[PDB]
Amino acid sequence: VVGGTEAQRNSWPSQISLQYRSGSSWAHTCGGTLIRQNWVMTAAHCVDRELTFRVVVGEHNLNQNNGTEQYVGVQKIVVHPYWNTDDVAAGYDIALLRLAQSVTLNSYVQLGVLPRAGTILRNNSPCYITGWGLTRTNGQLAQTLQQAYLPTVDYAICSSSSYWGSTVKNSMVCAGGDGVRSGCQGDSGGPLHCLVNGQYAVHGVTSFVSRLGCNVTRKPTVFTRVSAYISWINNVIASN
Ligand SMILES: [Ca+2]
Repeated sequence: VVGGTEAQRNSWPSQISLQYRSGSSWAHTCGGTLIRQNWVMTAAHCVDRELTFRVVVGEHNLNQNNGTEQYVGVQKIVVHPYWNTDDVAAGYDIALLRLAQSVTLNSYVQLGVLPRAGTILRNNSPCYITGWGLTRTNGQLAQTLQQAYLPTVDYAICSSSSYWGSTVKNSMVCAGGDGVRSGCQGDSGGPLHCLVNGQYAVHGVTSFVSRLGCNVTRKPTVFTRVSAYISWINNVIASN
């Protein structure tokens, strides 16, 4: 997250760290949202590689013991059937991870609230992106969970020539684009928490940013619109 602030330890309990094994250690590569005690929602591009992944819930500082972490392996990876690794702009950047075991819920580990199917946020709706992603374009991962205030940019505006044009689809949510704050590598798969009727709900799954950089003016961070996949999500959980 570029231009963010350190999130309070108990602010976003549904946020998880998706890590892959590298040698005798683990490396954070993406974020995700715990949606069931044994299911995590993340971006499909986060699990394209043939890597061994693990999920960490109750995480805050990637480099120090917080005394709240739970580590669990990934049992099954269900990527959306229409996902195409070489066409992120086409959409369908979403995947569900069935965990090897069900995590314990507490102050630091909670299921993320998902919006009702079809829900679209009004322009400039209040949202926060969270994650351990790079703190600067081509920079390095944050040690502590970061959050950045990223108001939404409606589709009409986001799909205009000055912004993302045809690159953005109706199945996506745009947020930010102020040139200072944004998601960045390592935030992918993580949540976009938006305030609706007094309650924060995970409306987006971090998908992509401009190849020009992370925090680029009029190039808001783009997320898979969660409300467009409610049926898909339920279908997967019900049959897996
Ligand atoms: Ca830790």
